[PDB]
Amino acid sequence: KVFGRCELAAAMKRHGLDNYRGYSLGNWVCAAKFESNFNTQATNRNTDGSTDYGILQINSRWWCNDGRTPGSRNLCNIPCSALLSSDITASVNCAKKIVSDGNGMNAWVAWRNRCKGTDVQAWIRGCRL
Repeated sequence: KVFGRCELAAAMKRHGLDNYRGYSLGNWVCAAKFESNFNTQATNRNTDGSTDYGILQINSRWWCNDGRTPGSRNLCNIPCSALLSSDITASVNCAKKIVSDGNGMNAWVAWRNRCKGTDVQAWIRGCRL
């Protein structure tokens, strides 16, 4: 599924991401936009044998099990396939653990390169939240 911008904003706010750990909703929408362009089925294979899954491109080396990543850990206790669903619940819950893992949103490279320090409030424009 490909979310509309405000549609995703609403979904994320509904799952408690607005201001979570101090990160405004705009940050999450911006991260999602550049990580997967709002596509829940987005996948990116890495050169280390791991793969990034879903709307927030969660990595298989530590967060989910895709059964084909060496010395992988499954800290979010879920198959990576669950992160490709149209329902973002699984991705959001896992993301909440990731953002609290000692690096803030820096864990998402696209957020750091295209969102950090910008006027992220713009990503929420036109949304009736």
